[PDB]
Amino acid sequence: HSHPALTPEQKKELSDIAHRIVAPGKGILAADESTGSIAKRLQSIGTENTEENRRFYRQLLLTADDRVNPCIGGVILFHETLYQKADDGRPFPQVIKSKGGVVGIKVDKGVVPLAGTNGETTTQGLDGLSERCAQYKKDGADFAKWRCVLKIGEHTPSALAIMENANVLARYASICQQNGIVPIVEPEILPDGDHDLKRCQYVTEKVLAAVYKALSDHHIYLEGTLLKPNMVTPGHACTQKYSHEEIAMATVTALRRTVPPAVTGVTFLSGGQSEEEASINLNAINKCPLLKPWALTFSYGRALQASALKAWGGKKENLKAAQEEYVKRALANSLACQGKYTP
Amino acid sequence: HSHPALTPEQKKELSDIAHRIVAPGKGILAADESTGSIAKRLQSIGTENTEENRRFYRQLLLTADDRVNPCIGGVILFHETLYQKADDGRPFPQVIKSKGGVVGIKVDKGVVPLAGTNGETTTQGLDGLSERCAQYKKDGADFAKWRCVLKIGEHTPSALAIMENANVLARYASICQQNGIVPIVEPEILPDGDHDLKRCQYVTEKVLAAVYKALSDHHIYLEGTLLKPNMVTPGHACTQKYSHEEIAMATVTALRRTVPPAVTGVTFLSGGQSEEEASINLNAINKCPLLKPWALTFSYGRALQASALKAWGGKKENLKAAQEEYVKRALANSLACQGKYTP
Amino acid sequence: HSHPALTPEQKKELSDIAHRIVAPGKGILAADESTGSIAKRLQSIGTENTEENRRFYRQLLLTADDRVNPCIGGVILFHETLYQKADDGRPFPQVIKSKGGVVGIKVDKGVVPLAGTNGETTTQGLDGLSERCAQYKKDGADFAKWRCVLKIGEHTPSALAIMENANVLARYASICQQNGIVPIVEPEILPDGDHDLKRCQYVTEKVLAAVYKALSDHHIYLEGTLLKPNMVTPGHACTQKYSHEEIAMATVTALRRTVPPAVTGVTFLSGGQSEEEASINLNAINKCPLLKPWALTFSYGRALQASALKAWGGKKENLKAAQEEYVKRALANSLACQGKYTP
Amino acid sequence: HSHPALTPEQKKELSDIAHRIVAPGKGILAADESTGSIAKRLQSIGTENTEENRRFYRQLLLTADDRVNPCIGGVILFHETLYQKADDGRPFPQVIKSKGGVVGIKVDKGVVPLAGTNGETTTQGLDGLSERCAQYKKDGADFAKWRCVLKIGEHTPSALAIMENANVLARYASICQQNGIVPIVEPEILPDGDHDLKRCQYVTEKVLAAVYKALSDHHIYLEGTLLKPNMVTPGHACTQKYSHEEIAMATVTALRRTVPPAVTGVTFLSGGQSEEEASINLNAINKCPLLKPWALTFSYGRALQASALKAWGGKKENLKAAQEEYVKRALANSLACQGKYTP
Repeated sequence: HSHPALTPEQKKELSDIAHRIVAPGKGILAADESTGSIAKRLQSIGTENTEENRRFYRQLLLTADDRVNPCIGGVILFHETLYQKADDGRPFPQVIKSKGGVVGIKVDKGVVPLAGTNGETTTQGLDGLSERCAQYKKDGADFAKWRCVLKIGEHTPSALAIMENANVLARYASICQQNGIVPIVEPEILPDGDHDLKRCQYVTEKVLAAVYKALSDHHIYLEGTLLKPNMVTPGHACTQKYSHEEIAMATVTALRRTVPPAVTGVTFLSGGQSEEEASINLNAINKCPLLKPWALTFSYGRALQASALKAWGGKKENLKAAQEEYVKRALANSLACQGKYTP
Repeated sequence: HSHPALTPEQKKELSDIAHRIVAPGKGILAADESTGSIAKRLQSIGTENTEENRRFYRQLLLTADDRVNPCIGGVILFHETLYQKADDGRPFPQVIKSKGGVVGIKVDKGVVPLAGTNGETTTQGLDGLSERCAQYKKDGADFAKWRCVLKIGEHTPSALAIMENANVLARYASICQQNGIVPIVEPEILPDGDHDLKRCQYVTEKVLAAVYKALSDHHIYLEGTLLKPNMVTPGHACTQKYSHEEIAMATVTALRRTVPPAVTGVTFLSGGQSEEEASINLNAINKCPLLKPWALTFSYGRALQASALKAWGGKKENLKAAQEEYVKRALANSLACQGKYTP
Repeated sequence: HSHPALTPEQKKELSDIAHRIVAPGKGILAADESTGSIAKRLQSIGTENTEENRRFYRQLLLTADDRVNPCIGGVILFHETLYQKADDGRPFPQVIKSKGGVVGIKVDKGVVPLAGTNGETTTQGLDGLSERCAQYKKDGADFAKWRCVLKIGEHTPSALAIMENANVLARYASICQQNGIVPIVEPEILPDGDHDLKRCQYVTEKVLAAVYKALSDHHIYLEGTLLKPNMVTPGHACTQKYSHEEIAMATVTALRRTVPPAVTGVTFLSGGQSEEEASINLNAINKCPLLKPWALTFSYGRALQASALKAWGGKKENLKAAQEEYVKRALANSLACQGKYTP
Repeated sequence: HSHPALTPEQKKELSDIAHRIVAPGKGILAADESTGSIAKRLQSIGTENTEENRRFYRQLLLTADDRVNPCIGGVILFHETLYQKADDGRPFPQVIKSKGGVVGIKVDKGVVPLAGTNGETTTQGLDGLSERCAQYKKDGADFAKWRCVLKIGEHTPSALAIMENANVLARYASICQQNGIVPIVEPEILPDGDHDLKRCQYVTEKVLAAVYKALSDHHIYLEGTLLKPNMVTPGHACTQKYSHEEIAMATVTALRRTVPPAVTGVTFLSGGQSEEEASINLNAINKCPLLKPWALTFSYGRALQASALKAWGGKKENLKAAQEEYVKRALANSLACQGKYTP
């Protein structure tokens, strides 16, 4: 029959955390880059990838001035970032909490190939995820991140890949909720290929419907979850041009057709678009005339950090400049989340 | 890839019809009853079941005065009711349109047993449903009704029954949308047994999630659809008492966890509760503090007609009295749909 | 829990009927053709489509001499053929029984389009199928036929089409078994397009796996069922040539990977191949070195009747010639079923 | 379309390994027990759990004399057992190969609870399973074992648990096949509770159908796989007694209804029955009159080692006695697999 996966106290805690993450005007700073993932970004400058360099970069992202507090409602950290400290000795999770943000952790262990599929992948990281999530909860992490990677090809995504990603996302959500951690479901669809806006919307609707069916099957408390979907955008190789209003219409339409309103908020990911373009698209999404029952916030990795990294240059002299650039971009993204971003 | 089941013109027509059906202050009069279904209702009086008696009863329901016009946005008719005329020779669909309502038709052909299940049933009526729906469209019917029956038992509803009902509802929706008719999805859950409010909510969430996954799988345009679910209520044999606020909270929570906001409106069914109780529960649902992205209207079969039938008594002398009783119940249910019903 | 869809007596009756249909050396004469389906076949000669002409053609198919008795274990009839009589007044089902065959009936009501799919169709005929199957059982029909049509395209068959066809086949099987009629599951895959043998085998495996999963979900007694799949063959537009041994290997491999051994027998359909080619492919399938736990018989519509129709010519003078031609083809197909067809 | 998960060479290698494991007269010695799993077994004697004690026990199991060679076709080892050596310095995998057996490894990382289920669990171990399987392949392990635990309760197994276990087993099979390792699928159903033989058969059929549907969905090469299902037996608390013939008939019927013949062999697990009872049930299964297209061998953990452990007593003096007892039990189980075990 009905066996409660979560007690009312657990549901209340998850709902409170989720609402804190996507409170109005607040979004998510995705600093969840591995040693090899941030290695490419640090190589764009020429600065070597070291523990100290990573620590100082994440301190720069997290120790920004006070005006970034009401704009960032959550920060996703890597495993090593959760255990680093700022210059004054304050741990990074404590730095995030002191600014009013919610500490997040990337719990997925990367994508692995799916046999019999056209390059499709599924995400691993479910081994010992209960103990890992409990430890993260004791270490200050109140929500988790799980990136399930999907792409659009001539025969992709297949039924197997969509069902696999939905199932793994549902299992990760179940484990995180059992451990008191709000799961952020990311059924990311890669904007690779020449697919247009209509096909991206169709694939996003199919993927989100399967994801939420899997969440229902796994008894996931949707009020204690957040969604991190790709913005419904044309492929990078698509020649046809779409305005920001069309992209916003397609994204909001795809969300309204599949995402139940119980989801606390939808935190969009950049997905390879420029900082200004991502902010403008988020603003258009929040300005869409369609009724939006969820908090349409931002969970941006590159759209919040690209110009901050460029300004920093790997040297301590541009610390303040990179702080200022990240702060201004976070303010822009918060305005987009509130729907009044006017560049 | 993405093959459009409906052209943008078809989608616009379906959305317009659906929004007309569940426009604010407007609900659905479920006047659909088979010859044997209305036979029991007319036997509660002692009046024989004839074609003329059925015609006069449906004329009494459909020829109400001007105060019903802003309260009834749709009328579900039986097959024979769609082809009857009023006293002045006006066809019943034309009578409905002249009052600003939307003509509906019951297209399902009843429930049939599912083998290997504990008395569970699936609904038939998909044979030639395209031709039937096209004929109904030419005959004035703009939306269709499909009652899928589910119950709650010690091992019921099973996976087979839920999946079957969701699949048949999705096929019905696909056919109706292809024929220009708005499909009203009714995954009705019988309030039979001693199950409590929590189990009813759990079963409703499972059923609605499966139903909407099936709708997504069948490429159903959810903006051109309406939902007719059971109110989340305790079983008739349940000893524990729940207030109207608790029932409303459970129903709205079950809807928000499964139903996507793209659905134009949720038109509740009476499901064996009294007229006053159904109106009060609808008012409480529309007064629920949770955000409700859909038009929570009424699609009541007996909750709009029980007192009208009792007042009519099968004789022409109480025509005005029964019409007035039905009108007052329609006004009460419209007030509940707008959330300001104060008995 | 476990609710028995069929009592042990019902299971025994279904198993007995199924084993009688696919007894060693015996196959199925698929004489089922609608008024318009056989109209094209009779137009290939120049003979008008009338009730008497159809009756005489089916009498010619059914009243063949004695040596066709151990070669035909079942005859699939149309609805009107089940109620016609031979020249001596014996009903066609009684003529079939007197020859040791098992009377079959086509219960599906044709295919209907699936919206949102690339020309994919699903089969209807579930409305009142219980009453129809019971009436067929009282009229002598011991098994039923249900043709679910699938094709192979660049994006076809889709998940929706495969799941729909499997679900409808499972429902038809459940109804037939409840009515004491052995259901012949036909998830036919059209040999249309340029797809090769490998892709046909892959699609056949996917379709059969989904079909048998649906049968399990619907509690279908597989011992009381027969399978009527397409021979795994390259598309008609495929330029690459495959030998009969390769086709047989692919077909047997596809059957062994998806069909459970509980299925009484696999009765192949012609699927648009010539009479001699169909017989040779069946012989190669039965000569495949792989272990085959089922009775690999034939259920041939045109592969048993093409030469009989050509010899008949629509005139009564070639009655004996068409009898002899159909008999020789049935003997060849029985030898192929036994694995000793040597042209 | 059809993307080959395995090349023909990979398929041939997997088929060869699987056929070697379940060659006629050969079964599987399930010697894989964790440090805590074998701790309980060694505590039944009174011998402390140490690395040396575990090594000597597994050497006693693996260094049996020549009469075990034609009876044991595979040995499943724990992670630490794969890297231990015999007294003469020969590694345990090399000892197994020198006896003609096939080296196996337990790759699952135990079961974890499923939220919202009545104590149901799913199995973990998919993290880095590709690298682990590749390393095992280089270390001599040619097949892998994955124990998915299911139980029978008043509402158990649920749809979520069955689907989860089938999905995880399919992913494990995909990874193992991609790494050249034959996956042994074990959807074990616990014989706990008062459920009878009929309900165990029903649950086994449902579980196996879902498992093989998941295997088809994950493009699993079934010829390169083996099945390790529970014997269909009444629950340990079941008061009704069933003969060995009834248990064998139920098990073979459940296998024939779900398992496709492409599976190389079905290697039964003891599942808490005594050594003699397990051997007799295996013999009855192989003597079942129903046609069995697979090699019905044994994969017994306790049914091959209980008396060996009892005779060993933890001291080196009874090395020969315990070896002889294990050898005689292996001969008995091989005779049962061949169908001529006569106690």
